[PDB]
Amino acid sequence: MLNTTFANAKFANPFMNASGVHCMTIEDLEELKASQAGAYITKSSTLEKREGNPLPRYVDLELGSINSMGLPNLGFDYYLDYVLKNQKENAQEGPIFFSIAGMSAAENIAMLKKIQESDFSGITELNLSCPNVPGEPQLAYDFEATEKLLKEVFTFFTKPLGVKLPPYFDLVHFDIMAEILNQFPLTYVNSVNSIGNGLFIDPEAESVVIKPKDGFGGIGGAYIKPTALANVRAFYTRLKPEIQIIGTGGIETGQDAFEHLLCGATMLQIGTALHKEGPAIFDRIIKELEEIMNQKGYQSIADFHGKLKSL
Amino acid sequence: MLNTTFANAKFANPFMNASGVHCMTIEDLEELKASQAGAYITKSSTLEKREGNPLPRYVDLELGSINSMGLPNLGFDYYLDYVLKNQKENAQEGPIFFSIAGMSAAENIAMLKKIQESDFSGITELNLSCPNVPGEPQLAYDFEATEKLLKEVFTFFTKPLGVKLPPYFDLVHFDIMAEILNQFPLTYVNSVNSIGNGLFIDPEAESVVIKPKDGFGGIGGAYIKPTALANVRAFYTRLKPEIQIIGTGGIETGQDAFEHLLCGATMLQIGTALHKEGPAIFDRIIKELEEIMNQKGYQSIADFHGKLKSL
Ligand SMILES: Cc1cc2nc3c(=O)[nH]c(=O)nc-3n(C[C@H](O)[C@H](O)[C@H](O)COP(=O)(O)O)c2cc1C
Ligand SMILES: Cc1cc2nc3c(=O)[nH]c(=O)nc-3n(C[C@H](O)[C@H](O)[C@H](O)COP(=O)(O)O)c2cc1C
Ligand SMILES: O=C(O)c1cc(=O)[nH]c(=O)[nH]1
Ligand SMILES: O=C(O)c1cc(=O)[nH]c(=O)[nH]1
Ligand SMILES: [Mg+2]
Ligand SMILES: [Mg+2]
Repeated sequence: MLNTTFANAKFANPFMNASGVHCMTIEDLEELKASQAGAYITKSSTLEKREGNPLPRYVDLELGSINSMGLPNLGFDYYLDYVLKNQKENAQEGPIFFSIAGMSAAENIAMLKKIQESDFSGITELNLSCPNVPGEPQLAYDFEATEKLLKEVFTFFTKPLGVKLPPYFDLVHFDIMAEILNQFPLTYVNSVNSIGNGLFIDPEAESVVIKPKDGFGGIGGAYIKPTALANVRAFYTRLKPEIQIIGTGGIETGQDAFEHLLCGATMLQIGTALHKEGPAIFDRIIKELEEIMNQKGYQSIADFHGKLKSL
Repeated sequence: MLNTTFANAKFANPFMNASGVHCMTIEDLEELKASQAGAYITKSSTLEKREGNPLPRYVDLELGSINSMGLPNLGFDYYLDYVLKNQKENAQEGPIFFSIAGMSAAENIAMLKKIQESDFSGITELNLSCPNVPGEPQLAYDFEATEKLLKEVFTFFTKPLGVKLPPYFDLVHFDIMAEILNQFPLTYVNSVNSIGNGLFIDPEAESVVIKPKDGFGGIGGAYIKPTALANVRAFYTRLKPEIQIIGTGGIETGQDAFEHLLCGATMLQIGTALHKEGPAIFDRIIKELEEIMNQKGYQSIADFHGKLKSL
């Protein structure tokens, strides 16, 4: 029922982990491979290995989560070596996704070239929106810098590429970004990364709950579904059909997944909910979505994909 | 216990309605006056009377609300005539707040001049962030246009003035805006207006819940407290002490109020929660806040105002 075609590849279902969650080590990745997830993506990596920000840096919240991980990762070469060797065993339906989040344009270009030169036949995701690195704003909020980077990227990168975008809240920003993105042979757009620099407070102790950046961190979960759905839908009605979409944000139940698909998303990523529940979430949500489809008499995602009705 | 000094005026408590909620007519305003609210503000007005967007345009949600009112209001002259006549009876402790949201820079300048020329001795709030007007982006997201407007405003407006800002999600944006605002003799900054262009979906009917803008509307309530608290706090540590702050967003309990004050807010505005509960909310939340203060042994807001601790 959930069979999906994305980036010219076949997946058993649209579900994936969101980058940053349950994908730090080879062990995490193999666990995602063994789960019911239709596909998975690696932790955004940087050229060098990173310890990340001081703890506590992640906190579960009643309505979601707040975090300022600081991009902890085992380094580009670690992830590249992994996907390459994995690619050779052909032990899974659908390619693996490789996320990169360079500390600079030079680092991103350098990593993209290594991927281009390697035999990697999977999908690449360029993270233009990490909101938890001190003294480093979000690239995707600088429309000019974003376009400049993408133009250079496409003078050499020919492999499948998607971009992880932060949320937008003004319709003109969607128009500007869509116009920028439509000029490239992009494979997809992933909306959205966590809502940037939010704040949670323990009223009793009268203090923040995470140590870095004075408690400011990216917000995920139920808090952001309205924003995530809007971004997926807004880009769905503005991006040329060649550029598909991955919906990310506030997905916890089959109903949340249904809403994202209804907006126009093809693949779906789970962050906060996966972090709290573990890989078993995929089996649960898959069944929840199929039950919704069965009640409505739908046998394939194409029966409602992108069909959100206006009043 | 909640006595507050703001814009050189005395208020019995920091609570107010948020512009747009329970302040459309003279009758709504008198009801706010009769309530326990420490102060109140009028519905953002335009030079001409406006019917607003087609219904349904506002919907209560489990975690908040979504709306695209379209600035319905009875016109500038209506509100001005009201505050002027009320001013003469001196029937309340603390001045009234007058919100304006011109459809253009010219309309805003025109309204500010009328206020400047009139005998209005109250406080004025310039709304630079209405996210529900079709074909009209948010001014406060255009740093250049915002500064240009404010420079012209201050060549003639000498009365108390505050600005209603949309939420920011990047630390550099806070730096840019603070630098812009600090150059003016601004009375205050009100963070934040609703989270712009979010989307809510009825999964059963497979459609949006509000008619205008294909269902996209401003998000309010619990959904946005993390963002609202961050904006209040971020500006609190960047604005010169002459510019005070009004905290708005996700305030429903005395605890939410406590958090905003802890971040640096002096006055507090309630939107969504007031819309659902009615003016009686003020009596409730006031008692909830005093109970929190009593448990902690605080006798005045100054005992914890702005004292949010970092880890
Ligand atoms: C602990 C944690 C780490 C994350 N790290 C990354 C990351 O490395 N790269 C990335 O693109 N997004 C990262 N994100 C954001 C997610 O990919 C996702 O966009 C966000 O959490 C919104 O989805 P959710 O509502 O399901 O949590 C991270 C989120 C969390 C909670
Ligand atoms: C029905 C409705 C109408 C609103 N109209 C205005 C308005 O005219 N001017 C303004 O500055 N904000 C307006 N807002 C936004 C609020 O003032 C407030 O910033 C927002 O709702 C965030 O607060 P909350 O979480 O308490 O709802 C409106 C909000 C709602 C729900
Ligand atoms: O690793 C992180 O801190 C991080 C990166 C990113 O892109 N998003 C997020 O929420 N956290
Ligand atoms: O009247 C409206 O539509 C409106 C204005 C504004 O500034 N904010 C909001 O949420 N609605
Ligand atoms: Mg598997
Ligand atoms: Mg009263």
